[PDB]
Amino acid sequence: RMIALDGAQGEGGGQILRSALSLSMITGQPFTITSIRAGRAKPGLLRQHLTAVKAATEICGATVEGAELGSQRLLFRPGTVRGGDYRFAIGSAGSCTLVLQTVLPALWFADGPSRVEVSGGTDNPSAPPADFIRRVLEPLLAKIGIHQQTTLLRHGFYPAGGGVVATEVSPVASFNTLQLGERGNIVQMRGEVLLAGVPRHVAEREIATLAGSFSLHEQNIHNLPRDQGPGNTVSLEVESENITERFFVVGEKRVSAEVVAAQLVKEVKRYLASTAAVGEYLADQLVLPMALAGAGEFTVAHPSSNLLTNIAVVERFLPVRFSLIETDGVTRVSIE
Ligand SMILES: Nc1ncnc2c1ncn2[C@@H]1O[C@H](COP(=O)(O)O)[C@@H](O)[C@H]1O
Repeated sequence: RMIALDGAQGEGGGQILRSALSLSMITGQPFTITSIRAGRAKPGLLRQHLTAVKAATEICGATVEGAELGSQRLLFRPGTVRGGDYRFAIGSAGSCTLVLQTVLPALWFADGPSRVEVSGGTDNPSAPPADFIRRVLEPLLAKIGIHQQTTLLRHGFYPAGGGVVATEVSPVASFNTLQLGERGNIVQMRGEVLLAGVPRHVAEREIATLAGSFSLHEQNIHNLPRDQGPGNTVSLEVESENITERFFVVGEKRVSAEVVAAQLVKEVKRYLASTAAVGEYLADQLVLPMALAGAGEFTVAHPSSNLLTNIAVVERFLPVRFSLIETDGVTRVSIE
């Protein structure tokens, strides 16, 4: 009944926490995580973690133990998942899209449609960008039979807060089996820069660097209100026959525009150097919805630590088994 999870190996406050919350809500199985971030200088639950826990609590009327800052043990007993309108505030301490990742899978199982609006940080280097959710994950979720639509309403560039991201979701009626493999041909490359409170030549230089390495069929520069920054991100959308993927980098303080763009070029080339449609990050975000569908597969060039973490937690809550068969430097991930 009570699922016991160990945070000692990493992600106790992160991916394990987020996936455990939603799976717990979905299945009705309570869980306890112990040793949350025990080996970190500031150990246990951090502010952003409690926000995620409190959000899940509100959605399903949960009882919780140990939901305090610095706690290395968390116990969560879910109640019934209610649809409806939710507003969460994670502030600069966290990522809007990570709260969304935490709560949305549960809402696929609510009794009615929901809307979730989260205030806090956007454009975080360690979270799915709102546009990634919208343009990469959501078209695939739709294929799986999950219908949700995310819109960023306001930026609050990391490490600030003040951004706003909202998702509309409806309960799943029926799941489908999504099967992905080879990427197929390029249809177009789309380069993008966002700026807030940063000189416009910075975007021009970033686009120029991208163009240096790729033929860009589309190019976009968006200058946002200064108060939403300072901030700068560069993205590249790879639209292929079989999938659309997206890669982004967050501009750093003392890093030249050219270097920032160079980091993104390297990332995209690494993706293109393999045959797989699904990229490194998307892989970890497909595991949960495919496990819930009971079936599905994709290939990925490099199974990440996060992908494996997610697989393990999912298998703890659901009687599914992932196969990961690697040949020729590409791993086929299949929900048995
Ligand atoms: N550049 C990115 N694009 C899309 N998703 C990302 C990116 N970086 C991180 N994520 C996702 O955000 C979550 C947390 O990432 P991490 O903390 O790096 O494990 C995971 O679901 C990642 O796949």
